[PDB]
Amino acid sequence: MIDYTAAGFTLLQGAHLYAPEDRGICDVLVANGKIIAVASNIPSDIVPNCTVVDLSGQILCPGFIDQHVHLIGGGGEAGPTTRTPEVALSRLTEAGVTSVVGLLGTDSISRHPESLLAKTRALNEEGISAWMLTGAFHVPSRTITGSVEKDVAIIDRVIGVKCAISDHRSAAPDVYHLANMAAESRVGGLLGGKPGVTVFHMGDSKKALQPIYDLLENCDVPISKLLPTHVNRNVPLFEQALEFARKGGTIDITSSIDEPVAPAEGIARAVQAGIPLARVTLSSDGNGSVAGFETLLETVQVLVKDYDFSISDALRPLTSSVAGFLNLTGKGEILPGNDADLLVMTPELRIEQVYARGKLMVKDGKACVKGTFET
Amino acid sequence: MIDYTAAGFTLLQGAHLYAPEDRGICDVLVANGKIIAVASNIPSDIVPNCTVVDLSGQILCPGFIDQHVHLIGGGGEAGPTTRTPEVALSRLTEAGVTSVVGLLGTDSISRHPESLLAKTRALNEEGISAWMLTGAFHVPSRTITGSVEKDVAIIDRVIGVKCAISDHRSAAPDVYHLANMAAESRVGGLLGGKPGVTVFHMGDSKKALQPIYDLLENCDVPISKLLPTHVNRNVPLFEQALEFARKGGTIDITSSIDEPVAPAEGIARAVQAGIPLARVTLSSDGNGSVAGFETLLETVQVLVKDYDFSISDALRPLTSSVAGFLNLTGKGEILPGNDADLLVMTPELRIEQVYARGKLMVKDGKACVKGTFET
Amino acid sequence: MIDYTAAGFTLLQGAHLYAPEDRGICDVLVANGKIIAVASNIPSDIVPNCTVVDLSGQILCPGFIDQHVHLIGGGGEAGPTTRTPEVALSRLTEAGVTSVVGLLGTDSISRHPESLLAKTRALNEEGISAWMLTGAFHVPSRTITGSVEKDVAIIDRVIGVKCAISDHRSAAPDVYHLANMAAESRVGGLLGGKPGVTVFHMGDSKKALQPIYDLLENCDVPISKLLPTHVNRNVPLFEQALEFARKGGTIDITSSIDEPVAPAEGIARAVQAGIPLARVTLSSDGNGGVAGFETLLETVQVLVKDYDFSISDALRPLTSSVAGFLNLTGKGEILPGNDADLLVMTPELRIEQVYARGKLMVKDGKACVKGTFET
Amino acid sequence: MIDYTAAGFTLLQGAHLYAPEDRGICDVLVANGKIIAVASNIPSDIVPNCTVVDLSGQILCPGFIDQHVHLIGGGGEAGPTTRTPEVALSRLTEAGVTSVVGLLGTDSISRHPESLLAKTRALNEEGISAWMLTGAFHVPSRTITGSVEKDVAIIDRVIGVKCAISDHRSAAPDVYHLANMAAESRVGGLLGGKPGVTVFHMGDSKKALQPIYDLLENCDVPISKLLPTHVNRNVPLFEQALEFARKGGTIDITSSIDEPVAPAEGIARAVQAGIPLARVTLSSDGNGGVAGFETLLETVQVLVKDYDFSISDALRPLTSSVAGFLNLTGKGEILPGNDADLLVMTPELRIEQVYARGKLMVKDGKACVKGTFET
Ligand SMILES: [Zn+2]
Ligand SMILES: [Zn+2]
Ligand SMILES: [Zn+2]
Ligand SMILES: [Zn+2]
Ligand SMILES: [Zn+2]
Ligand SMILES: [Zn+2]
Ligand SMILES: [Zn+2]
Ligand SMILES: [Zn+2]
Repeated sequence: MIDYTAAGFTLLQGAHLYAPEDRGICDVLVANGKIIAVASNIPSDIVPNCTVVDLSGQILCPGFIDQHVHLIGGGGEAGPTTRTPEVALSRLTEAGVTSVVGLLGTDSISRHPESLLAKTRALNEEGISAWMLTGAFHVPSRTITGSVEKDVAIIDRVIGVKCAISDHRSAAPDVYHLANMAAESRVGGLLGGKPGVTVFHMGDSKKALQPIYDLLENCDVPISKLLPTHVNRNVPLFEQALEFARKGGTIDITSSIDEPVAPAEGIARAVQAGIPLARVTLSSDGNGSVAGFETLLETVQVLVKDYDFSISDALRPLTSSVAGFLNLTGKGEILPGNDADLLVMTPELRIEQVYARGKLMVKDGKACVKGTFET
Repeated sequence: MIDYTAAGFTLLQGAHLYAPEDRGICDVLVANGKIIAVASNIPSDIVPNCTVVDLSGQILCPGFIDQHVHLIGGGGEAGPTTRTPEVALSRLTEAGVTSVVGLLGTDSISRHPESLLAKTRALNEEGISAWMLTGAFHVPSRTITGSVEKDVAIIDRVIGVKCAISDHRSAAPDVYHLANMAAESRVGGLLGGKPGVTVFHMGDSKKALQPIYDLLENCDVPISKLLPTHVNRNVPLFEQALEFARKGGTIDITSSIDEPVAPAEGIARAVQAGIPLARVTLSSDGNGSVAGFETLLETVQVLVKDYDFSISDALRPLTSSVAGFLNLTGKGEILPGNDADLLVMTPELRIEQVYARGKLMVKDGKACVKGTFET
Repeated sequence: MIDYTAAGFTLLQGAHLYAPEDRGICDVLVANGKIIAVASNIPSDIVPNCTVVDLSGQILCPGFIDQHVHLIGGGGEAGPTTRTPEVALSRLTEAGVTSVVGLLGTDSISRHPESLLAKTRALNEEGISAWMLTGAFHVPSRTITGSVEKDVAIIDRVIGVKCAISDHRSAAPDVYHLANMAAESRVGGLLGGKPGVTVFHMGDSKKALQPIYDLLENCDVPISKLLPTHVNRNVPLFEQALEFARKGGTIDITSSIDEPVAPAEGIARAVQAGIPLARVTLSSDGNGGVAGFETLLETVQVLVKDYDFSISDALRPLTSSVAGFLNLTGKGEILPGNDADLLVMTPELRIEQVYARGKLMVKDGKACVKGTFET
Repeated sequence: MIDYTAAGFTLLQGAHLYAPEDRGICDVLVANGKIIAVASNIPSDIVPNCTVVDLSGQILCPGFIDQHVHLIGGGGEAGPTTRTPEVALSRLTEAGVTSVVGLLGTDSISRHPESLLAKTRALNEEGISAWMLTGAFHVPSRTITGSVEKDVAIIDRVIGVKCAISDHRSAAPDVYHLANMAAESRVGGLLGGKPGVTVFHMGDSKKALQPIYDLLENCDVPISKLLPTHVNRNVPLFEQALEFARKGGTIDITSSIDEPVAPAEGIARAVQAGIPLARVTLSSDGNGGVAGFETLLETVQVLVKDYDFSISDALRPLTSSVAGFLNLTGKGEILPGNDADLLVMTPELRIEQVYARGKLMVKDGKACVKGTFET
């Protein structure tokens, strides 16, 4: 007997596959954490030492990508007792999240990019995929290397920068500071091979998107690198958000904000407004002040259920659109060559199994792989 | 005999209590520096080892809170010989001051936040309550830790920042510098549990409050965190001040400025203008260039005497309004659970006794507790 | 009815009291989180609105002081997945800990004193008493203000500095670097009113205590300011620690180290060697596998049960000796005027209730007060 | 037809395999750049879309690991015209190198770690495996983040630090400076999951290894973290290196130094001296006249051909010993789960093909994959 177990051959058979594109009943073959074949009727003996998983009657789709999570904890706005705890592995996986982007909020005094970076690396080791944004609400940005441009270019896991505008907790940044920061992230992304995006936490100020428009007139960063998040937090903002997307921008809807514009509602409206799903993303703001991750899946459910979306479409904002926006190669789509990050769900869209890089992380809706110190 | 002296039981009996609210003839019971009961006819034997103080015929009210004092000394505008000496404990207590906020002025070359911080701590130890503002006239601010946001968040006694505008002694700050500073103080306050205010020394420039209005358009700091002081220094300024308060702001009147708008006059006008007393505070600018603290009590006297104010109202600007403005928990009001900071006065409003945190500091109008090196 | 509930009057009746000193059956009267009277037969009606607790049959002693806890998490020695999580309130209280000293270890790259400071403050707000050490294994120290002297002098919660020597995880400090750091801690503590100690993490190097001796020859910091910890980790080091104690130093034994010198054994041997318990402390290294706090109570039990120590003596290293070494005023002993940090145990030394600053935190061995984010 | 080409299945058939361990005629099955099976007679049809390679008559061994290459160029010692050019991909692969460690030398003024880091990353993207050392001859080290500890801990590709001693091109470091740097590297590696080594360029000073011995007496960094290189440069130094190895250290012989101790001779003598091959490595100093990489293969050949070493043994210093010293997971040995970095040679030890991460890089002794700018 020759041992071929090192390959981790796994054949996922019989599910209705949503790539996110609907592919009907189709098989998925994996090896070494990667999707090596996607086709109907793959032979169960095509490769030696194969784990065969019968998924007939179930749905198979890409794992979710949540680009807005306070991995190391957040909060602190009402004093020290309000600092939230770091996020546990199992909380992400049970919610269907296989790829995450960590960031900081208001507090960048007791919270540091170096800590965020360590946590990011820990999660990668524990089995999922993670990246981070440098900076925090504060502008000028507090970085690891002392320069936004340098953090993005040199720190492997950093893909862009975070900031806050139009919010009572911002640093009152002027146009020049915002432009220069955005431009540094853009340039750093080019040199490091990162999307080099600038993510804007939006608050309730009546100035709404104004600062972004101002920025665009004061620099040459492409519109496609600027991401306003929390856009559903207030009406005028949301509306302004729709115009910004119409101009070529991408907008991030927050799943944890249920009023005045609910997440599913926002997504539907955007589509009805003529914005392609490719320019609409959804994120949780998980572990902030603790917001959980269940609203992600719930949004999907609502879209299909109450908004006439097909399952395919409903998945885009959490899969292909994000991956596309952040240029996350090998993520968000079920194609040969991509990472084996997959969800197994019931036809009613309840999570049964989660695989990350080909490893079974959750079974029967329960994490079977946990963080190092998870209790 | 069981010894219960550790509790410092003290029963203040028979005075006419102004909480500041008029409560008629009512008793106050104290233990461990705190007000534990407020009611008419408390039994003199309700607790063992009780010091009973008969205050019949007298008035009992909250200790004053002076939020503008140059604790370590100030001056220096006419050269080195004009640097004033540090403030002595007894000078505060004899004037009815039990809580103070220290700050710097023009000079932040020979004067340092670190020194101010030490003095602040010394006074706390000597028996009263004290806090400070970081910064000074100079903008950008000279701080302890190098960041306004960090000083406010991390240094326990620091509650906000000071600055100078519209004055021939300012640092010619631009809007951006002012906004960013204000925003840092605001954010630092949230993280440290401090009011996170910005205090503006106002000078005689015709620009008057303009810079503040400008700031508000350039940032999202709430109006309620911005405090213009010395507003009675000139007419147009005072008038502008009234409008600012009408918009939701709080204004600080300086007791030591007698012309062209006297302190009592300013307070009366503000009320007549429709501004609630809650948004009017009074401070001394004591020990600056040496201004004393007697004008505090005098203002109160004048308000009642010549302006038709009730005693209750007359006290607000030195007690409940300040405490409220700076979120000084346990101060400015006589309620169970609050600190036993109290004044004992004659019906004509002359100070007889002062208790700070339950300790008798002044008796028969004379300090009976003095600073460590007081002579 | 007059309300006197603000006082929080609590009478703990008829327990056998170990102060730690055996006081026999004795009562304890608490107000405002302070012990106000200790005596036999305190009249259940001596003060109004008094909560009376029948402790008959129980034991009463002071709350434990654990001076070596990784409050924000530690670890990291085997990569990022090894970073432990922050400490939760209930874990401390259930272990009988009412006062803690937080510190950093090996990792001072992903762990920062500012974070530690915030966590310290949260714990105080949550109900217990907490302080911290600046620095970490690294020498020269990583500090908050840029200076060890300045940190100790001006940051309220900071009481000294931490370092590592004779360990393969050290920074290879030379004597000057160590001496300067200890001297700074010392001076900063006089200025700030702190003990100004230097705590040395000891590793397994054969050099053992040598660097300490070297240090003493190169400076004038008193031996009573120098704390070697983890002394029970190896025999030869342990034996040198006894001589160190013999000369006037205090030694800290780690409860989480079982071999080669168990904690109880450690303490027993010190006593056999003629060392006064006043110079021996016991700490957990909690949250540093992943260290818990049960070993503290365990040690006390073992000493009484297998070693013939009296309860009083057994208690010293966790109470009076610690308070004594760190000059923690109001802690470690049950006396009028001290803080109401108490343990109620069964005659078999099992914890039933815990009071921290006069508040019931644990009842029937289970936390009834939890950290803000505890689930 | 189902497409399984994404797996990149490759079966290397019938070569005589040296793992380095002699495994006789044995097959190797590769998928996704990983070795998934090693066994005699693997069925040519065991997996679909399999490329089968007849290696009958050939030799198969692991790709070389060269841990001492001046990836961005070196030189500069005789003025600016002496700055050598950067290394080109094909030069490494044709020499049998599939994993490299880049470092700086004398010049750290016109040469920077940021440049080195970029080049390292380009090489990984181009097809091979590359890491680097921070620092350079200069002590204190010139680093990327300002700290040696921080560089090793947080920059993914950094595995330790370089320095120079006993050489007229040194910075005249004293022992403290060296000890601190080694300790930082050590600690940073635990945190970052890196070997955390210190590599010492040795020159011709009569002091030879002394500074290393001094160091060990002044710190607790393990001897297994200290790498003296260029040990064959002089006799007396060489002889001391043997004793060093004898004590548990590993020594690095330079392939480009022919006299007075030739590389093969060097390795032979170590063996004669009783040193296990595990503690002897061979590196090129390539790109540092201007050093090439042919000396690596040359050495192996000479050892077999003129010295009676077995092929397996001859291979160790370039493969398993290096991987072993640097903890390079997945490298240096042919085992299932390891990376598919392989050399196919003629029985006369002439390189025919090279696979790096399962990709054919060299065919018929000539590169078929070149650097982006190779012409
Ligand atoms: Zn946000
Ligand atoms: Zn957020
Ligand atoms: Zn002023
Ligand atoms: Zn002033
Ligand atoms: Zn330790
Ligand atoms: Zn520790
Ligand atoms: Zn060299
Ligand atoms: Zn070299």
